[PDB]
Amino acid sequence: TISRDSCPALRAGVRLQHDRARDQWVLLAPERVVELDDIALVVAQRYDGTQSLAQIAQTLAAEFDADASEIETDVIELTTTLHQKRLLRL
Amino acid sequence: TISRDSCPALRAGVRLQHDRARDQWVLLAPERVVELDDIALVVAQRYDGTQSLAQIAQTLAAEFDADASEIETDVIELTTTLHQKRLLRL
Repeated sequence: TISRDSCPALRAGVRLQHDRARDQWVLLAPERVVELDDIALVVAQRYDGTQSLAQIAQTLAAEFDADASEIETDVIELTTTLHQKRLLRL
Repeated sequence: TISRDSCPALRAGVRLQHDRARDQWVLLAPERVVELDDIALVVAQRYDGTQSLAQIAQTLAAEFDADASEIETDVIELTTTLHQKRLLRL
């Protein structure tokens, strides 16, 4: 966590900018790349802000003749990672 | 938190891309803008991956003839927010 003992540095590509037109200063964060492999590729495509992870897992497990409990764990794990990376709307 | 009941959607600008050259699929996250105002502007400039938040607060409070306890709270609050946004290296 962040405490008084933290010694931060801005990450690479994160730069300070004076947005004169809007009379404000901002930090510009660079575009990011997140690798998706195998089933994660399908899950990312299946997100639609409606279906739940449970539904997504049930659908995929049935489509791939895979175990639903296992797929649900994988779907939740992936979503947690993508959520941590600020890539999702819940 | 993320559970089986979550119904995610990819955020705007987050798109799926087939990086054929690297034989992988990825999610491309768009550049982001984070507003910094008043003392937060100075704090962001003071980060150097060496000085601690305690040191940064002590320095700034002395420079601005402000109360150090108050400034330390503000510095920690800001850093926590920037850390949550994945903008810092600790």
